[PDB]
Amino acid sequence: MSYRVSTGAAHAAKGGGLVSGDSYSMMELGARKYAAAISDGARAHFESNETIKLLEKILESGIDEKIAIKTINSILSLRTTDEIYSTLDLSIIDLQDASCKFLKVGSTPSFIKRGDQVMKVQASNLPIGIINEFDVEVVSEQLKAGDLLIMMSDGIFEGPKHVENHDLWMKRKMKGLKTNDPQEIADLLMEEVIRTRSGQIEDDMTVVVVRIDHNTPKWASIPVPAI
Amino acid sequence: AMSYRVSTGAAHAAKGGGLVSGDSYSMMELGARKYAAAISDGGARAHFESNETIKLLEKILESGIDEKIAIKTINSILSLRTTDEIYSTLDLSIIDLQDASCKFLKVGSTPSFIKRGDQVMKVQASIINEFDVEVVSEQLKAGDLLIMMSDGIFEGPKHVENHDLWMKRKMKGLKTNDPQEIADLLMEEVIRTRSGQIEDDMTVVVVRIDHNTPKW
Amino acid sequence: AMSYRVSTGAAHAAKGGGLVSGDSYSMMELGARKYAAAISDGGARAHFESNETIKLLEKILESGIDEKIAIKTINSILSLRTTDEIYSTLDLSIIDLQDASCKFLKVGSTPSFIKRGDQVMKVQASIINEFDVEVVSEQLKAGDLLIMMSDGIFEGPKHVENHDLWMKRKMKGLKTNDPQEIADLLMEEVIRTRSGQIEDDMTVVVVRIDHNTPKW
Amino acid sequence: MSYRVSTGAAHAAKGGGLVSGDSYSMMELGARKYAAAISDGARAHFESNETIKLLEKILESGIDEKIAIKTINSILSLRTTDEIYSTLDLSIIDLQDASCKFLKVGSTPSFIKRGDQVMKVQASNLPIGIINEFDVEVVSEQLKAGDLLIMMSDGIFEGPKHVENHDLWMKRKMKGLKTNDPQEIADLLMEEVIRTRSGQIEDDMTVVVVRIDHNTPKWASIPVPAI
Ligand SMILES: OC[C@H]1O[C@@H](O)[C@H](O)[C@H](O)[C@H]1O
Ligand SMILES: OC[C@H]1O[C@@H](O)[C@H](O)[C@H](O)[C@H]1O
Ligand SMILES: [Mn+2]
Ligand SMILES: [Mn+2]
Ligand SMILES: [Mn+2]
Ligand SMILES: [Mn+2]
Repeated sequence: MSYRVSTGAAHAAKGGGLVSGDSYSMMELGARKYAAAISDGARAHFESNETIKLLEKILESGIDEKIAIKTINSILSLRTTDEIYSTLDLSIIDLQDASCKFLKVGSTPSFIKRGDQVMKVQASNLPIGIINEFDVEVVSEQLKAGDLLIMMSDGIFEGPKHVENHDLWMKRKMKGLKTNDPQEIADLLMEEVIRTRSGQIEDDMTVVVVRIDHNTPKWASIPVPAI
Repeated sequence: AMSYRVSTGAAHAAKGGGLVSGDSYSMMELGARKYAAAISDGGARAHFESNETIKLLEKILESGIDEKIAIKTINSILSLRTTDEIYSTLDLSIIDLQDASCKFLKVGSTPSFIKRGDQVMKVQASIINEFDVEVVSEQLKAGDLLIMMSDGIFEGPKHVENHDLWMKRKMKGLKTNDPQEIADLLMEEVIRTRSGQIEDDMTVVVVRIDHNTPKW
Repeated sequence: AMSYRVSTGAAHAAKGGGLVSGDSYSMMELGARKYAAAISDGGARAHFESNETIKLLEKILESGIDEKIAIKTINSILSLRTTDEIYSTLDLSIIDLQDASCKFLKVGSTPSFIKRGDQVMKVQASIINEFDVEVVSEQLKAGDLLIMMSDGIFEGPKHVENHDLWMKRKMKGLKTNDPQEIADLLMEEVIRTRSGQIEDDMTVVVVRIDHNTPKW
Repeated sequence: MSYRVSTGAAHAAKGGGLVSGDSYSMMELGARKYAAAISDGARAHFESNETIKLLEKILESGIDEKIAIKTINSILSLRTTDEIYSTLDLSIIDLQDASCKFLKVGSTPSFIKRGDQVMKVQASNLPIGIINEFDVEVVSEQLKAGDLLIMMSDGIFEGPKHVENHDLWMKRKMKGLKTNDPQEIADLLMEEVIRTRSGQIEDDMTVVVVRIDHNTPKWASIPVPAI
């Protein structure tokens, strides 16, 4: 079955704010590895791929998204015959301002529950007029305190044995959620389709869910002395 | 100016159920800066990884050698660091999600703590050690609670002669299992001992282990 | 105190002769510091590689995109460097040993030169460019001679208004094909124009291409 | 057939010596890639593996070689099932003082021609009393101006169809060398065994050869002014 971990953290800068000589990070290799690090003294403890780093750079600098798609596609071609033959689904949240960046690569789409308005993650203009070898999508939303972001592989977005518009099927099981708990939602959705064929599943299944919070904890309020 | 925080969960099954899976998933978080999550239908190549240096330190960890040889060699690596490294202190916890073993690397760090039920043990082990490296492994159990910190937190409390003790007492006092709450409480406690004054940067990270096993 | 220098050669054939080979070999040299050579009977994993940063710059090179997009992005990468990088100038030449194509990355560097027979061409190409990045490719030919340098060499000559010209003239004058001799001669020339005075650190690197094809 | 490259370099430090803000390096992926870099401003342009880095650290710090062998062996086990299943033959020359370090891993031995004294690279005491899974050897010689160092894969150290002590066979073709040229020697040795079965070879063949030089070039003599 494999262990899950649940985690939390808290941080505060000397004098009551600005920047800190403390850094911290963590990462999970789904079902295999969890790591956490703390440091006191330029370096991040963890990073992406190598190809993901690259596609990230681009995702950043000015670049008109139509160009970037082209460009990502070109780097994607550099992959060792062959690893890019799969689907890459990547959301990257900036924790300062809640801005999200999506990077899809031949992948099922993903959804944001907000209140209950469940908009789907689609890029405003699907650019025509180029070669998109790897069926590469790229998107920005602006996330808000409370949003539930859900992500899955084909093995679950399609699972629904009664096929036919899985889009509006998902938003259905999504709008009908008592809970607000990432791990529950995940564990639910998993069930809410396995049922659809009893046990034994066709494909591989994974879903991840992420909730954005902006709570200010009591300790954040405690004032620090004047100069 | 509060940073956004993120809470996350995931679920996963193989074909038939299931030797392995060509599905794979990862997430990582740079504290207060960045969160990323990734799914791949292949999966092979891990989405995220330790930076360089670390990646070597991890190899030495996985390799069961004598503490003494580990420490020598870890010292070699960290000696060859750049002005900005520096190499500060490092506190690294790596947990095997299959058996819940855990390796611990501390490079001049403060200690950390595990809260098994009502006990609170502290993570330490037993010549030259240029950067003050300590390597430890432990077997964790469901419901265990791992607490790491900077010295800002662990050395924060005013007029206290035994930080180990102060910390164990506070942790025995927790009436909660939620690692985010625990992280906030401890932060609250330490601050209130100075009177809002934050002598140093303060970081606490809390990890709970779960072998919960769901309907499906 | 003279550094040791190394001269090297290698030969290689496959099974039957031969689609590919599970043999593999590599060498690398850190100038004046270190030489390493490696053989593997497998071979898969390359013994040596570009450091991080570079490895990305190389990906962007291999990827045929618009100079303008390359340059933007290369600038992004090198902007995120550490105090000590810094990121100085970089002059990178990567040659495909299969077709002899060559990519060239110059990050604020001085130019470099190819001597085809009696000609001496110079390696350059044609808004914002934060670190002054230039990307170029060229097809090389047997007997070509590639010359890279720091500014210490290329800007070394006293009271000279056209370093391009000075350099082409010296290179047309070489009565030798040996890249070590060429490297020493040019170094000699530049020094003698100051009178032993070395205003700056001086580096010259010379690469000759060979499609020689031996008895076997 | 693939191109070879031949290369040379020259360097000198400001003021007439000490250290320099210039660095340079190069590397060759045999038959596939050559790279050269120059910089002006901690970073080396090129590096080893990741596992090789590690085995290098050890090879350095004090460690009694018997321990190191053990230790290398342990890291070697960490390899992805499976890449270490092959043979690793690594010589690492320090250019300041000509000291060599060998690291063999289930690999044919290597030789140094010196004048004509052709000693073979063997470690003074083959340590017994442990598990050497990967048949791992480790050696230091002190190299001198003029030494020819030769390295090959099985495909050529064994090639000799008339088998039976290939050790003393190699030193035979080695002592009988008019030339002093790395690439000739290589290209010779290759031939000097292919002949032994006409064309078509059993295995894969590679040999590399390295000559150590300490020439002081004229320019090194030209004096720089007093202070
Ligand atoms: O319990 C939630 C946490 O899981 C961890 O594996 C992730 O890295 C993330 O930083 C958190 O969201
Ligand atoms: O021509 C000899 C040179 O070959 C290059 O591929 C190597 O990197 C080495 O630095 C030199 O020995
Ligand atoms: Mn699938
Ligand atoms: Mn501190
Ligand atoms: Mn200079
Ligand atoms: Mn072989």
